[PDB]
Amino acid sequence: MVNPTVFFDIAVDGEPLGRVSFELFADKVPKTAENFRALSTGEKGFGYKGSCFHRIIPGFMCQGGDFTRHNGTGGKSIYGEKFEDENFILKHTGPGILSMANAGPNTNGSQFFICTAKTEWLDGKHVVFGKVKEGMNIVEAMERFGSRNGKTSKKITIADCGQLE
Ligand SMILES: NC(=O)c1ccc(N)c(N)c1
Repeated sequence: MVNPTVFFDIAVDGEPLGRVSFELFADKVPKTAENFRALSTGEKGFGYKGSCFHRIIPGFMCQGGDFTRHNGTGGKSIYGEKFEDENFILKHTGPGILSMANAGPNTNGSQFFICTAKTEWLDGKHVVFGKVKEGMNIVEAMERFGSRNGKTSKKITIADCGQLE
């Protein structure tokens, strides 16, 4: 019934920062929401714990989820290396939207991004599947460690993650 909620405990060069929680829209995009949920608990034997936000651009997005190559070239889903664009019902409306990164049509894996601005040009190209629930302040603090080209000035990690309730 109820959309699941997941959390990320963020650290900055190993130092705890705070918690970000997300609502996952399992009601509209169940296959995409289930992938992010399972990667957040680690219940398939792999996932987001210990991974980093490798590309942060202030006024745009924070991108993470590459737990196999640590730099934007890797990751895998719970369904195999890649899976299809499930639907484009939800749009990139503003800060806090959670959406899938990709390298072309039907190439979703584990990488994702949190919007820090409206990114409407991505509508119909990236699958939106959730939003920040609590901790947008923590996202804003992360965002300050980014740069124009995306390289971070300190290492931004998911020290822990899982499901709430
Ligand atoms: N830019 C890339 O090479 C890339 C982005 C998203 C993905 N999910 C994968 N697998 C690769």
